[PDB]
Parts: sequence; C-alpha cells; structure tokens
Amino acid sequence: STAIVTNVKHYGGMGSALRLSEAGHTVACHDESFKQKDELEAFAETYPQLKPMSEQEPAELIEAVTSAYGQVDVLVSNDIFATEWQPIDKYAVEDYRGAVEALQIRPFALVNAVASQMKKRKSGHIIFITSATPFGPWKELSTYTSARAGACTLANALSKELGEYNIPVFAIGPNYLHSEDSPYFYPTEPWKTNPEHVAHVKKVTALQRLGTQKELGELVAFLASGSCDYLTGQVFWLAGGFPMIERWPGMPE
Amino acid sequence: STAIVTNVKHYGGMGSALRLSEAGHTVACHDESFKQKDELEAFAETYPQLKPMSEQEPAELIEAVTSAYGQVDVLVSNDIFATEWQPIDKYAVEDYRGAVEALQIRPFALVNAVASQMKKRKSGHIIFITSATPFGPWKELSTYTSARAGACTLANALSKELGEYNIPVFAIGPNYLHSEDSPYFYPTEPWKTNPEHVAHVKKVTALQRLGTQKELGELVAFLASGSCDYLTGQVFWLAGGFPMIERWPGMPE
Amino acid sequence: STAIVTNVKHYGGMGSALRLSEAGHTVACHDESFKQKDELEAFAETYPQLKPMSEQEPAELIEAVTSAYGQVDVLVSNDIFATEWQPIDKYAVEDYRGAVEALQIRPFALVNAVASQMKKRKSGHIIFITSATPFGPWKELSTYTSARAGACTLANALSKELGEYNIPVFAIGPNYLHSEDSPYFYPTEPWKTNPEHVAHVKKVTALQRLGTQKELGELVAFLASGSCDYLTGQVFWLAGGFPMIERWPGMPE
Amino acid sequence: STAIVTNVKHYGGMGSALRLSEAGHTVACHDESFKQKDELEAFAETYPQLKPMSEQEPAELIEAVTSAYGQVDVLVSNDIFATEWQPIDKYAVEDYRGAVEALQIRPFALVNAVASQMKKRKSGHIIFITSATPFGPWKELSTYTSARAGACTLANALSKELGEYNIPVFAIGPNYLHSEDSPYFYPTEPWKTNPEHVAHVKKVTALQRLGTQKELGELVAFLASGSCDYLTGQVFWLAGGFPMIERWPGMPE
Repeated sequence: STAIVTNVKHYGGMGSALRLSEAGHTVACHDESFKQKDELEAFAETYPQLKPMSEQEPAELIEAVTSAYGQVDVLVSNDIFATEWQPIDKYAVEDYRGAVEALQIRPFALVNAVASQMKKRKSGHIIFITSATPFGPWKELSTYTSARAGACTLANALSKELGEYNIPVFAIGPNYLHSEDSPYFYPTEPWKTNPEHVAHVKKVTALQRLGTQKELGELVAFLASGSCDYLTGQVFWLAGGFPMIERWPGMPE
Repeated sequence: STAIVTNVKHYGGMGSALRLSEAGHTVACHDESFKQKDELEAFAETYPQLKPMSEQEPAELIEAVTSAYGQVDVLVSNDIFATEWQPIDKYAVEDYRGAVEALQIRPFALVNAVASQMKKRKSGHIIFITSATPFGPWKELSTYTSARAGACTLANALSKELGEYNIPVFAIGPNYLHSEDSPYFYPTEPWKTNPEHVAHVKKVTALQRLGTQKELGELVAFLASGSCDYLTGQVFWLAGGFPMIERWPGMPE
Repeated sequence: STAIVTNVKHYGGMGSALRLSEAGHTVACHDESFKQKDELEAFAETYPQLKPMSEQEPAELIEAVTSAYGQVDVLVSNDIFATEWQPIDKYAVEDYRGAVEALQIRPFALVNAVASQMKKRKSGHIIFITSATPFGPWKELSTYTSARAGACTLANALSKELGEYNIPVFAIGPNYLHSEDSPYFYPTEPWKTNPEHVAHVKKVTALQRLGTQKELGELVAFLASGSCDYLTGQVFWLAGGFPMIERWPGMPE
Repeated sequence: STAIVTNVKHYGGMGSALRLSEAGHTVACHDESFKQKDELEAFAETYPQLKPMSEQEPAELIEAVTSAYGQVDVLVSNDIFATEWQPIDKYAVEDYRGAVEALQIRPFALVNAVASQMKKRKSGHIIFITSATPFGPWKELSTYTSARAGACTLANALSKELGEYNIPVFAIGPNYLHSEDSPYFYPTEPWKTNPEHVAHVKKVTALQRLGTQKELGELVAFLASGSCDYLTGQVFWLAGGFPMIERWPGMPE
C-alpha cells in the first residue's frame, strides 16, 4: 500500500506520514522545500522510512508516485496557506484567490489526477486535512475560513460519487494542533512555551491542551486502514472540543 | 435606501429586485446582458421601478451606484454559474477555478468593495444568494456544490466581523426556485410542464412544488428592512423542505 | 386568522403575541399564571388586543381556541423551563426528565393535537421557540441544551411530513433575547443594568447587544404570514451572531 | 480496562463488545434478556470473552461492574427503541415519552451514575450509539428521530464539561448498520436476502452496502483506545454516505 502526504513538514503532515509508515504503508512525501536537493536529502536522511519526492505540482506528483511505486492507494491532501488577520475591506481580492488556490484548488487537482486509477480498480482512500475554523469562526479570517469550508464540502460531495467505486473520502478539520517546528499553525513557540498562549489554549479547548501529531496520525492511519470505510463523507473536528463558549458572569473557569 | 441586485435576470434576481422595490428601496440592477445599451434600455422600459446599470465588474459597480444614488445600503449578491454534472476525473481543473471565481470570489469582491462605506455609516445589509446544494449534495456536481458552501461560510464569517459595525450578513441558499424564463436554475419548461420533472419536484421537496420568486423576494426584503438584524450569520435553506430522504421499501410516496 | 402563543409572559411570548396581533391575527395566549382568574383578567385588561385562555393542557388548549375562534391557524410553542447550571453527576435524573417534559413533550403534544385540523384544511403554520444553546454549548447545561436540540430536530422532522399538507414548520432558537420582566432568560435586570453583564453581551454576540422582543416578533409574524413557506424545516439562530469565538492572544475584542 | 456495552444483542452492541474485547478490555455486557438465567448463561458460553450481567437499571449496573471489576473505564450506551412509521396526529403523547426515555434519559442516567468515579481519577471514555436519522430525517419518524438528535447533543454538551477531567465524550450515529439476527434495525433477513431491500440500500448509501458490525466495533475500539481523545465532542455519521439525494430526471442511478 502506497500513501501520498503533502506539505509533510507542516500542519498534520509529520503525524500523518510517521503514523502511516508505522502502520505499514509506503509513504511518499511532498513539500515545497523538496525542490532544493539538499532539503530533500536532509529529510530523507532524518526519516529513512519516508520517501520524499521532488515533484511540486498535483498531476506530476500522482504520476511520479504511480510510476515509482506502482499506484497511489492513499491520498492525504495536507493543505496549508499562510493567512493574515484582516477586515474584509483590507484584503486584496488576490488574497482570497491564493487562499482558494492553496486550500481548495490543490486538493481538487490531486483528486482530479488520482481518481481514475482509484476508480478503475475500485479501491482507494482520500483524506483532506482541512480546518475546524468553519465550525466556530473568528472574525477577520474570512478568506482562510471560507476556503476551508469549500474543502470540507468537497470531501463530503466527492464521497457521494466515489462510494460506488469503494473509495471513501474524508475531511479532517483540526484546530489547536501542535505543529512543533512548523509555523502552520501552532508551533511549540509560542503555544507550548509563552504562558499567555498556554492559558489561551486551556480556556478555548475542552481538553485544555493542544492536540498531538500522534493523535492526528492515528486518525489518518485508522481511516486509511480500511477498518471503517462506512464513515465515508465525514467531516471530523479534531479540535479537542473547541470551541469553549464564554459563560455568564460569575461562572468559574 | 439604495439596493444592488446582481445578475438580475436570473436565479433570485427578479424576486429580490421586484420585492425590494416595493419595500421602497432604490434598486440598482446588474446583469451580464446590460453590457449592450439595447438590452439595458429594454429592461428599464419593462421595469420602470428598477434602475439598470452597464457596469459589470465589482469595484466599478459599487462606484457607479454610489455616484448616482449617493450610497449602497443593501448588497444582494445573486450569484450564478453554468453547471454540468460530471465525475471528478472528467472535470478540468479550470472547471473548478471558474466555479470558484463566479460563486466565491465575486461575492467576496463585492463585499470587499462596498464594506468600507457601509462600515463608515455603521449600517448596511449584505445578502449572498448561494445554494441549498451544500445541505444535501448530489453526486457528480462537486465543483458547484463545494464552491457554494464556501460562499455560505464566507457570509457567516463576515457576520462575526461586521456586526460590530451594525451590518447584518446573511446567506440565502435556495434549491428548486422557479426561475421563470431564466435557465438558472429551474425554468418553467420543463420543470412545471414535463410530467417527469413535475413528479421529481413533488418527490424531493416537502411542499411538493417549486419555490416562487415572490417567496425569495419576500425573504430578501424582510432581511434588508432592519426588522430582524438579530438573525445575522444565518444560512437560510430556501428549498421547500428538500431534501426528502428515500424511505424503506413498501412505503408510500 | 387565529393564533396561539404559549407562556406569553416569558421568553419570546410577548413579542410573538404583540406582533402577530399587529398583523391582524386573533392572538389567544396561554400562560401558567392564567390559572388564576386574577392574572387572566389583569392580562386581558392590559393587553385588550390579546385573548388570554385559562386552559393549561395542550389538548384542551387547542380545542378551546378552536371552539372560541373556529380553528387554530398558527401555533407558536414558546417553550420554557427553569434552568440550573450543573455537572452531569450532580443532577438528579428527574432534572433531565423535567427538562425534556417542558421542551420536547409539550410542543409535541400541541402539534399532536392541532395537526389534524391543519392537515384537514391543508393550511397552518407551526413555530417552535427553542434555543440557540445547541449551536454552542456552555459546559454544565447539558439537560436544557440537549432538550432544546431535540425540539429543534422535531420541528425539522415535522416539516418533512406536513409540507404535503401545505403546512410549514419552523424552529426559532434564540440566545440573548432580552425578556424584559420575564426571568426567562434575559430580564432587563441584570442584563441591561449591571455593566459586567453589559460587557458580556458585547463580548459574546456579533451585534454586541441583546435581541429585542420586536425582532423576534417580526420573524414570527413574517413566518406566520404565508409570505415565505418555502423556508419550511429551518432552524433560525436568533442569537445576534453568537457565538463569538475568543481569538488569539494580543488581538482586540 | 473495564467497558460496559448495553443492549448488547442489538444495534451496534455485538460489534462494540466483540471489538472492544479483542483490544483487551473486559467487556461487561448488559441486555434485556439477561434477566433470564438461561439467556445470560447461553450468551456467556457462546461468547466466553464477554461478561454478561443481569443488572438492568443504570445505577444498578455501574455499581455491579464497579463491584465485580473495580471501576468503569469505558461506557458504550448502545441505546435502542422500537417504533413505527406514523404521522404526528397518530402517536399518543406517551409514544414520544417512551422514545425520550429509551433514547435520551437512559444514556443520561448512565453517565449521571458513572461520571463521578471517572472524574475522580480524571480518566474515562463515554460513547453514545445514537442514530444518523437526524442528519437526513425520513418523514413520519418524528419521535425517534428527534429523540436521537437530543442524544447527539447530550454527547456534545457533555464533552465541554468532562474535558477538564480528561474524559472524552463521543456519539456515533449509524444508519443502515446491518444488525445480524437483531431486529434493530437492519437484520440480515430481509435486508441482505430480499431483492427489494438489497436495491434500496444500493440506492440510498454512497457505498451501496450496509455497515458491518466490525466497522462500528473498530470505531468504538479506536475512540476507547485513547489514541485520539482530541476528537472529543464528535458526532460520527456511520451511515456509508447516506443520504443519497435524488437527482434530476433522466440521470442514472
């Protein structure tokens, strides 16, 4: 079984790839840095169980992995975009354009490229990593939030046609996921260190902590494993019970 | 009070313009066909209560109406897109891109242009016309369905930031809205004539009929009146009880 | 046209009753205080446009209004229940039974009693005043919240069978609805007087204010008017943009 | 670790208890028929890894299992209720009362009895087996459908308070979950043996098949493993892509 995990250095990329590997998949990895030969080799050295690819664009990635490992069985579109808190009228229109390109068009493109080989053999697993922000939106994050919602509905809508070919489709929408060295979106600094940040996280989640790469990775492996295909179409909120809702005056923390 | 309704010939364009004009708003009306003087001036003869405009692109549209009528008080983004049932692997990536430009980036651009003046007055009403398809996705309509979902969350996210400036933001998402002579998306032929189309609507909606422009016009006017601003954030499902879910074997219609 | 509003003194009862009357409905009013001829006659004096009934049980409440005005056209089940913040293990099970009785059984019993005459003349309007609590749960309000959610879905489920009879069904879920002198659930005091409470409502809603009885009443009258039946099965969040979600450290409110 | 599965011969009970035992939980099993010596003993010789109990009532069961095996670590409220297709005016009000008792009060009562011990040690796992009918309600199932939706929100709200104490709370809403010999709610005969039923499941699910008990049991065992507590508060729609929303005339199945 061959897996593809994108932007592997960021977001839920590492927890996906490491736990898919441990579960017996062959895991090919995309990342923007893998354009530079040193960074692809530094990573392939540090994680010899992972197979970093240099391919950057969606279609060529699917063919590069289909060529080298025979097929693509599991697609994890781990999508990222660097956003900015802005009031609506401060955005430029191209700001929304890049957001939909990185969080909506990119996963659509990969499914577009991998679908026929999955449909023809009637086997496959597709997982979008989206965002839990559609579920409780902060103000002044209009582009990133609305785009992630288009990705959630894309996964849901795709499950409706892909089920007849036995291809389950999933959307994992995290929030407050510890991203370690990656800045998307909760690096150890400052979310694990700065006490104003650790106290924010204890307030806004139910579990009063960040989620872990292992947790995200366990979910990806479980859905990728074929053990529960009947969840096809599900949007998962991986946000530790976010959002916590502000209660009336006089109520304890 | 001055209103803007887009693509006024199609979807819920007529009901919005026709009913906002009765509630006393000045209704500027946009449409692709108003590019040609002949089409625009025919429309203003047929509809003396309405004010057609030649301007077609977002910033120009806000400018012209603000120039002619002093300000833009109500924004009805009546958004449309040429559809096409298709499996995921048969779209071109350009098919999604265009679907997102028309159904996400365009309402965004309009809000992006008009928000500062509304925010200046600390008043305004913004209504996206979207789609009930995200609430019950059909298979093989994944570009139009997911794009429309991004437009709903954009409305809801926007409401969080603009409420501070006393601007409600709403999304009306319709399905099975009788579009008279417009092919977007339920023209009289065949949807009121063909006995297979007629029995489809009876089966899949709870009220067993198409939706009227008057009903959408009434909803748009109600929201733009300032009588129920406290509904801000709402995605309305204007779909007669769609979807009707298929019951067990041997059960009546 | 003849309408019933329950618990008229509390929650969305006064706004419903008053605005329904201004639109020309005969408004018969149920309330627990109307058991004393005292309270009934004082209400009838203060509100001569409203018709307070003594009947308390749902079946005989429906029949008495039917016997006095011929038929019931609009049902507004304005349900309430006295609430207690509790950890789950500190409730008695009876606390939840009482909550379900007031918030699911009661509106069920009323529609159980009124639906035949509505179905028969193939006209009628049913509106539940539920709650916006299911949309963003506070911790330690599990009984009241899960109960209101049951009523939200009962409204949506009722719309599926009743549209065949041209009966639309609605749920309206308020949060931070100013209830004047009613303690259910946002009386003028403390919520418009104590500046800590004033700051809480400015923090948690997008419009930074309470809802008004009139806003709720305009929504009910609009729904009850037959102007927009295609919205059947809708759950309206009348919570002024609640919930606002607490943002990252260092970010303005 | 000790787990309790209720109504274990029915619905998602056999998959919950079989799969949880394979993961090395002690699975105490509650079921109605275990009031009979011969029923409980037969079950125990056929399933030597499961521990059937005779206790029926919620407080009695938790205490028995805490008595025999020290504590309750995992609770699976597999709640079941017989009902009929019927219009709203045909139910007695007692029919909804019973639905609420069997599908809402009982899960509540189990958590109310066990929450205190789980909170004391700040560890535990609570899973409700509810229903996916609230996601796509059929007409004329208002009592069951709405009760289930109240259990879903019970789970979600309970997660917001038990997160502090590190107790994740989940709901799992099946539909078209094949139930083998149990009549709740998709027994093998007729759903896999009759062609009229075989085609219905092919039409209304995206995967065109029923859900196996192993799939539910795998889900239950995953959430009870402590490998993904960050999912706490999730309602999972274990229904295989249900519902498949009927498409325009002339379009193929």
